[PDB]
Parts: sequence; structure tokens; C-alpha cells
Amino acid sequence: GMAFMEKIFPDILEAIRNEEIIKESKKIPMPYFGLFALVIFDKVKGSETSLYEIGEEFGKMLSPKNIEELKKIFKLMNFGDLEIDENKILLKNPPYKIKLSNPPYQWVSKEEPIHDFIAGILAGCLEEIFYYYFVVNEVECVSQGKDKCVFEVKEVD
Amino acid sequence: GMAFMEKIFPDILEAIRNEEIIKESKKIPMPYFGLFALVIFDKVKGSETSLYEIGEEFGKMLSPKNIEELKKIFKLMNFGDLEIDENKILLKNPPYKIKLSNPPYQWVSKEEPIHDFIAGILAGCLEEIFYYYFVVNEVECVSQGKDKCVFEVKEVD
Ligand SMILES: [Cl-]
Ligand SMILES: [Cl-]
Ligand SMILES: [Zn+2]
Ligand SMILES: [Zn+2]
Repeated sequence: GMAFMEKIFPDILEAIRNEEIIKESKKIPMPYFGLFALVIFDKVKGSETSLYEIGEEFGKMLSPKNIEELKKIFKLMNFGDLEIDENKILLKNPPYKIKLSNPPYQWVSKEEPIHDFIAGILAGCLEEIFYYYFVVNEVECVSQGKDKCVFEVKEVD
Repeated sequence: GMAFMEKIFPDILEAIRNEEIIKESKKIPMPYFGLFALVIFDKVKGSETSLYEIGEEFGKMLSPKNIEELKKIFKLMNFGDLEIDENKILLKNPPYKIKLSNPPYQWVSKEEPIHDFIAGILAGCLEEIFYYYFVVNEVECVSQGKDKCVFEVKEVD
């Protein structure tokens, strides 16, 4: 079958590698980014997936070479300030904890953590960086009234 | 089955109706919005769809009550300045022409028009407004070197 089913797709893969293009691009309000996913899940649903699993694939495709690059991608995406102590990850055994400051969807209040897409992204990116399969579970979230979101990172086989 | 398969989906439907929330939301650079679609089409592909057909559904869901509201949604989305003469649409027979100024993806150069998602959106929105089934075909595009994109609007049964 065809590598790319739509016209714009090869160009998007070039652009995500170009910080000047990202900085000059039009910015879309997050409610519309979410609406897209909502509309295409209605269409997925004769198949099925999750925002976490899509974030995993998204993360793979972003393919950051290191933690500093991971942090940079989150600023470029306007997804917030990712707090990761890399030297401690290297020194310690898992599970680890990482935090996100100034995340999207702060206008949302929910009892349960909301950032499933971001958690997937983090799992996917951490595999690209460190090789291991990771599972990332958000255990605290700004939308619960917390000041930062907190993610538990687990290495798995 | 469940109305909403993900946590954030009911909240997104409320937010798209709230201009204050849109204005205060985080803005995402368009290359990442496109990457999302690229990643979830790879996953769609054991099924199949198009950016045009998703735009149709997106348009339906936005459900603008009139042309002025359609124009406003495009500014809120940061998708550009939509040029539509409503009094002429009312007076004349189809097909019509509408234009878009300052669209996304101006860093893209392509021989063929690129704004398939926007063209779908327009078809879907025009059906919500006028009831008829519409087909919208982009016949000129900024990414061809033109100053504005141009869409042909056809009424169909
Ligand atoms: Cl937001
Ligand atoms: Cl853009
Ligand atoms: Zn969170
Ligand atoms: Zn165009």
C-alpha cells in the first residue's frame, strides 16, 4: 500500500525536524486539537485504540536522542516544562518519577488524571532514548488541583 | 457502547462553545497537529478514511448557525480569513466560490492544492448552515504560489 495516504504527510515529517518552521507555523488552540481526536475516534470506532497508545506512537516518531531534546520538544509543542533529573535516572533503579509544569487543559477540572496522550508520548520517547519498553502512569495532575502533573515511569519486559 | 472513549472528550465539546476558554487555551504549532493525524492514520490503516471526510465530520460538529459564525470559527482556529459573500450565495445559483487568506501550511510548496481537511470542514459547515449536501473542491492554493486559496462549492443530491 501507499506509505502516505495524504498530501501534507511527507512535509509534516520534515517540519517537525525544523525549529524555524515550528516557530513560524500557525498555532492552533488546544480545544480544536482535541476535537480532531474526538472526531477521528468516532470514525475509528470499525476499529479501536486509545490516546495513550497514539501518544506512544507519536513519541516514537518524534524520536528524541536524549532527555534534553525531550524537554525541548515539550516547549516547542507548548505542552509545558518537563522536569526530569537525567543523572538520577542513570544512577537509580526504576521506577522513576517525572513532572510536568504548565501543561495543557488547565481549564479542566477532573478527579482522575487527564493527560493520557502526554503519558503515551513520554513512554514512547523514553523507549527511543533508552531502548527499554516503558509504561508511564500519571498519578497526580493539575486538573485535580495539583501544581504540577506527576508521572510514574516503569521499565517493563 | 460508550458515548466517549476518552476522558477529555466531554470537556472538549464544552470548550469549543466557549470563546474565553479558546482564547486562554495553549496553542499548538500546526506541524504537531498534522503529526497527530499522520500517526492515527497509520493506526486507522485495519480501516480507512480521508482528511476531507474527517473535516466534513469536524465541520458538523462545529455546527455554525450562519456564515458570520463560520468566519469567526476560522479566526479562532487560527486557520485564516475566510472570504464569503453571503448575500450573493443567497441570490445566485451554485456553484459558488469562497476564498481563504492567511491559511496554515504556508511553509509548504506543492503543485496541487493541499487544504483537504479545510475543504471538508467547509462542506460540513455549509450543510449545517444551509441543509443541502455540499461538495467543496479546492482549485487554487497558497502553496501553489497563489495569494489566497480558492474553493469551489457545489450543491449535490
Ligand atoms: Cl489548553
Ligand atoms: Cl502552519
Ligand atoms: Zn496531568
Ligand atoms: Zn490551500
